[PDB]
Amino acid sequence: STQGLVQLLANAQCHLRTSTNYNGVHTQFNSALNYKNNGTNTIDGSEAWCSSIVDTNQYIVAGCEVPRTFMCVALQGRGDADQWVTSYKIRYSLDNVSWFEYRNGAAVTGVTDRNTVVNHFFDTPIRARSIAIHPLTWNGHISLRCEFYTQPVQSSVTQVGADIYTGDNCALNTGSGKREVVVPVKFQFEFATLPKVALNFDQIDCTDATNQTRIGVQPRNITTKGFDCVFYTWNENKVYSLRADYIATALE
Amino acid sequence: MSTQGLVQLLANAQCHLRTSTNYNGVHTQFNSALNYKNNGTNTIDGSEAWCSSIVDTNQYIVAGCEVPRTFMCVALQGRGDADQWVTSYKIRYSLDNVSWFEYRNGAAVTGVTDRNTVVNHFFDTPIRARSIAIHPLTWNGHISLRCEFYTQPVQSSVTQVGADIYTGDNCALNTGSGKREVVVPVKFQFEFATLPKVALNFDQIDCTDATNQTRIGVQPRNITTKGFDCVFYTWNENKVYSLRADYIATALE
Amino acid sequence: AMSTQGLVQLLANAQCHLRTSTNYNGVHTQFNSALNYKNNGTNTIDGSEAWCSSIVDTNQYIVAGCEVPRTFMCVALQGRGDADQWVTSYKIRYSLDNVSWFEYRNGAAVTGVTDRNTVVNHFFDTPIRARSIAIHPLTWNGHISLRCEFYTQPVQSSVTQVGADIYTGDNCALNTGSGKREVVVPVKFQFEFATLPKVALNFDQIDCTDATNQTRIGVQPRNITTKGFDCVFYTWNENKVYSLRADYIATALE
Ligand SMILES: CC(=O)N[C@H]1[C@H](O[C@@H]2[C@@H](O)[C@H](O)O[C@H](CO)[C@@H]2O)O[C@H](CO)[C@H](O)[C@@H]1O
Ligand SMILES: CC(=O)N[C@H]1[C@H](O[C@@H]2[C@@H](O)[C@H](O)O[C@H](CO)[C@@H]2O)O[C@H](CO)[C@H](O)[C@@H]1O
Ligand SMILES: CC(=O)N[C@H]1[C@H](O[C@@H]2[C@@H](O)[C@H](O)O[C@H](CO)[C@@H]2O)O[C@H](CO)[C@H](O)[C@@H]1O
Ligand SMILES: [Ca+2]
Ligand SMILES: [Ca+2]
Ligand SMILES: [Ca+2]
Repeated sequence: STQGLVQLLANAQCHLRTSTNYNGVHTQFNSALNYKNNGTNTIDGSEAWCSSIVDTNQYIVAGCEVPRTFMCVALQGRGDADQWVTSYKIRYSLDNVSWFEYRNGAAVTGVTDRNTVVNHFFDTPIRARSIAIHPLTWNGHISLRCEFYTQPVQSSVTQVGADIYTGDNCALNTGSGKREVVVPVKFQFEFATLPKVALNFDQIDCTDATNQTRIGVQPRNITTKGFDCVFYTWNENKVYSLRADYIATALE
Repeated sequence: MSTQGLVQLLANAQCHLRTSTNYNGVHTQFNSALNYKNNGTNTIDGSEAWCSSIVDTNQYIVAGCEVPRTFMCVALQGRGDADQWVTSYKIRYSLDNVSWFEYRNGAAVTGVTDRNTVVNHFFDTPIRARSIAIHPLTWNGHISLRCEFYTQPVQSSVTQVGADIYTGDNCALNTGSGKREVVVPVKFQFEFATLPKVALNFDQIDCTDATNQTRIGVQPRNITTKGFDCVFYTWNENKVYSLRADYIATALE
Repeated sequence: AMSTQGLVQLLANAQCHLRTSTNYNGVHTQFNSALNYKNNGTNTIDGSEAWCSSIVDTNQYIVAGCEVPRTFMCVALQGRGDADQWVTSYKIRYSLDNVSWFEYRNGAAVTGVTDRNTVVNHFFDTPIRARSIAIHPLTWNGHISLRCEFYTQPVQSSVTQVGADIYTGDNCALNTGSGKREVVVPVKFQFEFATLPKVALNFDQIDCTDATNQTRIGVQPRNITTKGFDCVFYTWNENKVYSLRADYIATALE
């Protein structure tokens, strides 16, 4: 059901803040879906995050700095004792300034035992940075393991460079046939992966040839460090000058 | 009111928190958020503060963000359940996480004078940083605190560049009269999470004037999260042999 | 320090979330995992100078997760500061998309440490591009206890805004007169950038008259600030320009 989605807590993709922790071995360190610990030693605590205050004001918040599309939240009870959360509300924030509630704060169905996971796919996927589970009803104690499942994210880095220029009365302004003027370009910083480059006109100064305009600009020899900006014309056209801006973007 | 419109980093779980030392497993940074309160009827859940284990002028709590922020303010508060608080501190920060810097060249910032009354420090100039640290310099009783950092809201963009969308040589714009269009569907390499805006501009032009007039255009139509229709066009009596464009599509948040 | 100079120390800079398989107890957790972490040697209650697992088997791990992709150059391993416990070999696993995971060297063991405090660096055969990375201890002395660091290339963060269809209007002022002539259209970005952007501003629609067979048209930003810029459309000489349209791309760094 969750194929192709990111398991946020399993991949350590969020910070976890809780309202309260029962003690130092019942914390959010123990909150991942299917977390299991040493069943022969009591000292490592609970197979769950468990609160210290038992009321309807507790919560665990997962925060991402990069916005995510949340598809599903999975809840699970406590692995080593009969404590589990039977319903909960979801709150979330995209800008980390205003918070909203899923279903206007209505309860979502939780679990009924220690280990059987209950997935909730949100009615509409939720676009958010931070998301919180607020237990509303429970068996025994407020104790849970959980996961959030998000669409995979993509990360880009873009560099813009302005005003790459042929010069006045450039080599395109004499001769005939295919002709080019090459201007090397160095990016401000080196990209981590090979960028794609858009390179488009902002200033055109050219002569038609039997009423035809023929002008072009294209990158060549694109690397992580820069590229060659190739201005060109062809046929009998005489082009005094061309200027272009570029946009270079690398992914992941 | 003073921090209205700003992001409360710790409250929003926007940073990782590393400490120099923790008194024990119930005095950790899990207890550090401003106004954190716990079970006052049970001792086992520990302090209403992060408390260090070593008491000297070398302790700290570091908040780390991967996405750069403009830090407006840091708020300090004492320990909720005992008379322990930090009376002055210094601030260090890093933008690139290689070089670190000291706010006010390491000079002291005024802290708090009681358990619960928050003292906000707005930085003399806002600090652009990824990571930021509070280094207690003086204290009452023990090095124990709750805190918050307040940043401007961040925006996140994702950009895709696509090169060389082309009409073809001697395209349909090279015949006829009036408004004429050649449509080239474009599919982005990946689907955006939200609707992008698209810039789509010329990189090669091969066209004939009409009574000395040049008339050429290119424009996206039907932009979705998956792609768009690249519409090349001319109008009036102009004949256009070919046009080429590159696009830049960016989605926010 | 010299061998990793100029690289980002992830844990030291609090750049990652840390998830462990198990923690011995609440004072043996990943809070104690940073390279060279040292604690109160006079008081036992603050625990170990290491993350120490609760289960001692080949299924333990510590995961470092970053939301922004990094180029991982090196992993440093260190033993426990306060007891004779350390990890003698381990495997490295990682993921870029946080869906599919991969094993470094097809899961072969990487050499760990031989004592409490002497750090052993492993520079990856090829730098690893990833979001999340995990240390899986394979062999150990005494217990599974470690301090560690990951070193990455510095990251750059950009924010980009695209705005479409900035227009002179039909039959604009460039369509009369002689000499250098400009039509200025102020542009406000949808949001204010945190730092000064660079701006690409390029044509998407051209409606102009040649002059003695010459085309002379231009567009350029002026007075770029964090909030916006003036879009300056222009011609010169005897050219008459009915209209010009442009799209912009503005990007701010760090
Ligand atoms: C390669 C090239 O020049 N193609 C252009 C085409 O040019 C042709 C010449 O190749 C041909 O020899 O003579 C023609 C007139 O007799 C014309 O110059 O011109 C096309 C527009 O009609 C188009 O501009 C091609 O770029
Ligand atoms: C709709 C159109 O083609 N507008 C262009 C305008 O074209 C005009 C025609 O509308 C009119 O019928 O006849 C005129 C010549 O008498 C001319 O063709 O021309 C403008 C430039 O002068 C501009 O190019 C408009 O785009
Ligand atoms: C300043 C200018 O308009 N430069 C363009 C140049 O214009 C020259 C004039 O400088 C000169 O005074 O007169 C010439 C005609 O007799 C011509 O207009 O023309 C260049 C192309 O040949 C280019 O367009 C310059 O931008
Ligand atoms: Ca420009
Ligand atoms: Ca191109
Ligand atoms: Ca456009």
